[PDB]
This record gives sequence, C-alpha cells and structure tokens, in this order.
Amino acid sequence: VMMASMAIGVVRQYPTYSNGWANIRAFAGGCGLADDVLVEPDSNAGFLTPLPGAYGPLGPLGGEDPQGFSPDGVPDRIIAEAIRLNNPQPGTDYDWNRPIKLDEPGINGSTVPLPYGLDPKRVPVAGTYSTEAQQESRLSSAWYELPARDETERAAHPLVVITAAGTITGESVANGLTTGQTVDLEYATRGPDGTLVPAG
Repeated sequence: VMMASMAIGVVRQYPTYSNGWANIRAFAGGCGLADDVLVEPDSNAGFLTPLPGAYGPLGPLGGEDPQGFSPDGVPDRIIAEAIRLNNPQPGTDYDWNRPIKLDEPGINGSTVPLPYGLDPKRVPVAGTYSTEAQQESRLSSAWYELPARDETERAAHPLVVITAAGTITGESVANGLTTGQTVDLEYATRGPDGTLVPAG
C-alpha cells in the first residue's frame, strides 16, 4: 500500500514536481521546488489592452452595461492570501496594518488597497459590496485582446490570471469543486466579417 501510494504520485504528477522526480533531476543539476515554482517579478505586467471604446461609468472592464458593480465596493481591509483578524498574529504581513481607504483614486475612481503591488493608478478594480442596497449584479468586459499565434510565447505564458476577491467558485485540489459566484472568462474568435462571436 505504501509503495503503490508513493509510486502513483510520481506518475500523476509528471511533469511538475514529485518527490521521486526531483531526486532523479538532482543528478542533472536541478533544484527541488525552486524549479517547478514560477514567480512573477513585476506583478503588474501584462494587463491586456481593450480594443473598443464608449465606456463611461467604469473602466473598460465595466463593459456596456455594468449594473451593481461599483468601483469602491470592497469590505473593510481585506488582504492578500490571508484572513485579516482583529488582534495581531506572529507572522503577519504589512497589509495587516494600513489605512482602510488610500487617497488618490487611481484610474477607476477607486480607493481600495490593491494586493501584490498592483499600482492603483493602473488597475481598475470593480467589485460588488453594498451595505444597504443588495441588488443583483452582473458584468461583461470589453473583449480584452490576446497575444499572437507563434506559440513561442504560448509555451512561456501558460496562464491567464484574474486577481479577484469575494466568494469565487474555482476548483482546487485540497477542496475540489468549490461553489460560489461565477467569475469565469469567455473567449471569442474572428469568424464573421470583422466581428467577435462569444462562444466558450
């Protein structure tokens, strides 16, 4: 049971990091998790550019009909990848003790502290948190573009990331399919005469 429990992980996790693949790679001069863990040096690089215009109420992520999505709807001092408590804790971050609403609304009239070092003067956050008027909300962005087809960047960019908070559904490994609110993204293609069709 033990042998087949540790011999199935090496097969299910191949490639990527496994306890028996790192040791084999160690003969070739490879690290452990320091190789199979990608890090983002500048966390505000990318941020695909929308093509169209006529977007007044919110940024180009509010789309044409943002109903219920306000630039300043975010609860009290939420932080990155942690639960902010009232009393302190041993190894907290700097985000545990910061002003609730930073001044100088950046690009979207928002005064919300952004995580990961995303400068608010370039990142248009738009959430749904109302203390009094709980109306039903939905959002649709302005067809953010996507890079080229040469696949030389598609091999090195194996992700499209959206920084989000709230109670997202997602799907993890330690918990499985978690339920919540739909936040997914839909892609498109240029099938008809210069027109994107939403499918997928």
